[PDB]
This record gives sequence, structure tokens and C-alpha cells, in this order.
Amino acid sequence: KIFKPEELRQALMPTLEALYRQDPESLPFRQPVDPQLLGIPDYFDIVKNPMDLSTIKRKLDTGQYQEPWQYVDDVWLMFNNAWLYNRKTSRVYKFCSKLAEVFEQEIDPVMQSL
Ligand SMILES: CC(=O)N1CCc2c(c(N3CCCc4cc(-c5cnn(C)c5)ccc43)nn2[C@H]2CCOC2)C1
Repeated sequence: KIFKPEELRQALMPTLEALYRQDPESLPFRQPVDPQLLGIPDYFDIVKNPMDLSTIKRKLDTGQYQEPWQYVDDVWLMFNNAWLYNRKTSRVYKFCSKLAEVFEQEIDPVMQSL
């Protein structure tokens, strides 16, 4: 079907806010990865399509999602990037796993409502 921009925003923005509310777990994901600042210059060799919470928020606010699954795909791109780049023992990897648990919990009832 057809989704209006504000219908998508009202439904999906709370699920994004649920990720931001995870502290410390959302902190590595709030801004685009800056490999030079972080000392990890191999990042863009490994992660070809970067994604983060700030970019998803902007796309939601600017109507760049036409369907809910496009938003879900970006959130999952952010997760899969972090599980790919970071080691299983690292903070970022474990924080990613926590965010994915929280997102799964919140997005399910929202998809039902849409
Ligand atoms: C998402 C992702 O793939 N990244 C690539 C790797 C990475 C990223 C962060 N960042 C991003 C800036 C904010 C941040 C905050 C924390 C934090 C805050 N509070 N606590 C308890 C932890 C941890 C990591 C990060 N560091 N590194 C590595 C460099 C050395 O450390 C690990 C992002």
C-alpha cells in the first residue's frame, strides 16, 4: 500500500528513540563512523555502505523512506556493518547485539500497526 510521510514518522520514530535511549549501547552508533578520528583507517575497506542512527533519523525526518521495510533495512545495515567490522569481544559488537534485541522488540508491534 501507500504510506504517508507523517504516518511513517509517527509509527517509526519511537522505535528509533528506543535505540537512542540505550546508554551506553547506542553511543557508538549515534554519529557516522569517522575512521580517521577513531584510529581505524581500514574501516571503509571493510564496510562499503556505512549507516548510523543520525543518518536514519535524518532520512525519517526528510521523508526518504516510502515503505517501513526501507527503514528496517537501514537499521539492519547499521547492525550488520558493526557485526562485520568489530570483533566478537569488542564493546561495539556487544552493544550492537543489545540494540538489535531492543529494535526487534519495538519494531514488531509497529509493523502490525502499519
Ligand atoms: C559502530 C562502529 O562500527 N564503530 C567502529 C569502531 C568504533 C566505533 C567507536 N565509537 C564511535 C564513537 C563513539 C563510541 C563510544 C563508545 C562508548 C561510550 N561509552 N562506552 C562505555 C563506550 C565506544 C565506541 C565508540 N569506537 N570504535 C573503535 C575505536 C576504538 O574503540 C573501538 C564505532
